[PDB]
Amino acid sequence: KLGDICFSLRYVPTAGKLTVVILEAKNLKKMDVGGLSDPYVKIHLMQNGKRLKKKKTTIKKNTLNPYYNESFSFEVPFEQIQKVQVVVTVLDYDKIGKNDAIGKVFVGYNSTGAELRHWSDMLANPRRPIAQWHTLQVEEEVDAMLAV
Ligand SMILES: [Ca+2]
Ligand SMILES: [Ca+2]
Repeated sequence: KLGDICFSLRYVPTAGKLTVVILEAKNLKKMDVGGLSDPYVKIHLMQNGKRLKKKKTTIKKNTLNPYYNESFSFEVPFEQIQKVQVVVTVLDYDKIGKNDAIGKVFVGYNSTGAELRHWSDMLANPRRPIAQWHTLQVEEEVDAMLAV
């Protein structure tokens, strides 16, 4: 498995500002042989399949069920909040070597089910934040979904 990461959402149309708040990851896969992991979360703002912004949170050295509660801000127009998708990706850090991909979640157009409901709930609450548990899925499949 990959695990599950909880993150919040908060759109402000009055100003046209998108907000993504990282909360915590759990059941994260072990990337270190017989050891722990160093998973962190990242956020990417894509336009119906077009990379626009890239963000990353702190790194929880040696762990698999760490907390974050980080607040990120984006600049998405009230007319784009529906055409954009916030992708929450969790990657494992490895000092020198490259960072392994634990998994990644996505919310927005291409999204569906609990993911689409969250993004929609966000727009429904253009003032109050929306937190929910997002189960990290295979990044490759995730990228395949965004691809039309
Ligand atoms: Ca590793
Ligand atoms: Ca590691």
